[PDB]
Amino acid sequence: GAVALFSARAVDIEVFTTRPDTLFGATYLVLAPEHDLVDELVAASWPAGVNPLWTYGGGTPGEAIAAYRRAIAAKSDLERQKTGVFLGSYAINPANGEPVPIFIADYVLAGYGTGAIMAVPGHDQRDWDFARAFGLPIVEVIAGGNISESAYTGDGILVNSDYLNGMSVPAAKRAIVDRLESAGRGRARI
Ligand SMILES: CCOc1cccc2c1[B@-]1(O[C@@H]3[C@H](O1)[C@@H](COP(=O)([O-])[O-])O[C@H]3n1cnc3c(N)ncnc31)O[C@@H]2CN
Repeated sequence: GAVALFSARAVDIEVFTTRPDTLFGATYLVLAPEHDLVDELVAASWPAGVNPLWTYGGGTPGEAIAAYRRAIAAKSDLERQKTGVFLGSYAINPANGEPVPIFIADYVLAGYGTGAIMAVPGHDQRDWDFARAFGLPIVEVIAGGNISESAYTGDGILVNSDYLNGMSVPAAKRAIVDRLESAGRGRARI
């Protein structure tokens, strides 16, 4: 795997991924609801024209995050075995320099990895399900499947990924970690 940093657009969010090769397909970030950085990253107001599905029916991001934390406490083991809320803020994808929205969602566990993920709906079914429910971008970076039907999780050839294009998944993993290390923004990790 790898750890990588995403800068807040307006603070670094460290993610753990077993698919660093898919970085050019990371279209949003998800933090555990209990993640220490959430309160820091919560915007004062919603952006104009925000998708209502993203707001949990809250008037402000802070109210929505408080309500989400309170609501998920009413879940039992039954429910725990896709919902979430936009923080109103963005991080920068270090591969493409693009802003990506930051969410909390209870599908991300606080005490595992770094407690935060990069979301790649094209290639992780959990992220595909979330993106379909919320109306988030789904981008193909590994050719081999059909992202309109389901996340493609297998080996393939890199597309839409600049200096990774044409590489196999194993080659792209090595190349992107090299790039992250040269930039000081990530590391390979067991
Ligand atoms: C397992 C397939 O993962 C895939 C497959 C395709 C693409 C990806 C990933 B992967 O999601 C992260 C991390 O890598 C992966 C680490 O899981 P393992 O090995 O520790 O069991 O799980 C996800 N993960 C990491 N931390 C957490 C967490 N705290 N809570 C929930 N899921 C997490 O990154 C990309 C975008 N999602």
